[PDB]
Amino acid sequence: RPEIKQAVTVRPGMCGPGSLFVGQLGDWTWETVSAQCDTDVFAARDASGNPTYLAFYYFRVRGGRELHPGSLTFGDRLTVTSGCYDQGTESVLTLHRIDRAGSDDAQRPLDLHEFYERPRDGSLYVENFNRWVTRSAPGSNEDLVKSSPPGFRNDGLPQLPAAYSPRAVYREARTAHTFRALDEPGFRLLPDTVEVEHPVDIVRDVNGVGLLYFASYFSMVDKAALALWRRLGRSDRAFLRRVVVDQQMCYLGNADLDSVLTLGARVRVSTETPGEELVDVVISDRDSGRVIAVSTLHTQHD
Amino acid sequence: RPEIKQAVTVRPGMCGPGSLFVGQLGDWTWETVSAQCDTDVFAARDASGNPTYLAFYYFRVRGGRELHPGSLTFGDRLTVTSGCYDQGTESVLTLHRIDRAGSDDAQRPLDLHEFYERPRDGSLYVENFNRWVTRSAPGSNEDLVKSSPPGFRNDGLPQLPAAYSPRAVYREARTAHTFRALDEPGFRLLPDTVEVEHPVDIVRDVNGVGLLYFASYFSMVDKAALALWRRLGRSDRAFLRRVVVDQQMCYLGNADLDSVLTLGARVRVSTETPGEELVDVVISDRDSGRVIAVSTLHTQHD
Repeated sequence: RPEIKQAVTVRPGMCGPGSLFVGQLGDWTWETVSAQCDTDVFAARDASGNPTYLAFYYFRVRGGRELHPGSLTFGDRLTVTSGCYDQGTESVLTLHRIDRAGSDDAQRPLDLHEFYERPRDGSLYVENFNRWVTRSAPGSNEDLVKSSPPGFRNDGLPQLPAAYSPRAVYREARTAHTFRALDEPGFRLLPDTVEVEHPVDIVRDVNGVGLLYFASYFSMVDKAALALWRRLGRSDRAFLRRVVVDQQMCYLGNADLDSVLTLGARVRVSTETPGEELVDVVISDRDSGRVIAVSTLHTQHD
Repeated sequence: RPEIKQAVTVRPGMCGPGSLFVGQLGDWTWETVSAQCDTDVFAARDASGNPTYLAFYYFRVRGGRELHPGSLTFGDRLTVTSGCYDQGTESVLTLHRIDRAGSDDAQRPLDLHEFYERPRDGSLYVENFNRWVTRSAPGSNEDLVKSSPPGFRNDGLPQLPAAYSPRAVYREARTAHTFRALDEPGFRLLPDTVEVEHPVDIVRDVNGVGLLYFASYFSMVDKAALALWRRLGRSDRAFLRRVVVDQQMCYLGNADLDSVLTLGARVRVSTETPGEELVDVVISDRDSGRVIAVSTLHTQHD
């Protein structure tokens, strides 16, 4: 099928230091899958007739100094190019490239080579690997079950080569609690960590089907990042100037709406380019003994 | 100009117990104004060249037991009808009617008579009265200044009769700190109130131009409503079953991002239909001596 190109003028509901851009990306992923896989994702049902949610599982937003999510303001003209890749019947990979409108070569199609091996400073690259799930019991957000809706057309979707498997990426992150190997050269682990008790925010972070909202995981990760930033005695003003050039998230689990989660954060500082840091956040559900999320942010600051 | 009809399938980014639906409504308001007033609202500039924001000022969402914002789930098919009304060059009123797709008479055009005098149980009615503003100083969110972009075409927009003026509605609400007169019969003021210190949430509630995000005022109002609900010894589970059949909001001010706000809430219980309440929330900026928001929610609960 054709990739979907769209002209987008940045709206209030898709930018700022919160989770709105990630929220908008997610809506585009469900639109792109519905179009390319001949399925209404929004109203999807399993063969048995139960609601099946195309759940976010691995999420990457890669930018750079020249274009990062914090670059976007009201009225900016963007080019968005979207398309899906075959991951079988139970999962699907969606990519989005975001360029400034009118920018040289913004009409170019998706290029796996570009996304996984030659990402350009000035374009934003979004990877959404999603897994169809159902609840195992009504009103439980635990122990979700793999699924697929009838008529899900992954067939003919372009193929991903072995090298570019998001499954390798997330499997290492669940084991290491980072997406950037602790043995990666030119970085030094600061000793300062934080651990924040976070009750599920029922006012803010519940979605339309009673799960924790996928974009709320980015909010909870930045809550932990702020906690750690303040512990480094740095200013709220400076927090809002942070440049996030890369962010990876794995959604290991969801959680019941009466849960108390734990947000853990650590940081590694560059020993090679000043102000550049790696922040790792782990979200736990202590009462169930589950790690429900891992995130790593590649940041630049002052 | 033509009113804009659109078929909408409910997405994750526009429903749930949070502020997403209000966020989506606001984006539709800026799209509708851009279309009908021949102006790019998203990138708007005053004649001098400074950014001008079409700021939310009065916001009403009216539903009923048969269709309220909490009715909306992923994949619901809606009909949205949108259009603007002349309020001069510095302000504009936008209306949205939301019906279930296929519902009897969902093709009907906007009807001021219907919105202000004969609202139907089963349709949602949204009123957004917006005022063009600029900052008075860079990086200040206080003392915003009335404005208008060059080429703003309010001319020919359909007219609003004197009876249906939102200015009368908001002027009374800034004076009384409710949209439902304290002398309204069949209600009784409970004695239980709350007052919550709320630092501006820089992780969550900042928009793409560094103001407090308009939808975050609905989040802060429900934070106060939850505080009061818990004081009435009621359950978080019951909070998520609340039905909001009507909500009015006035944005009296914005606030600097280092502000500590105060959220005050009181409730009146019906003495005529059980479980029906009026909740009033006032948001203050004590340090500047300003009331920055008033909201009243007409609720039904168990």
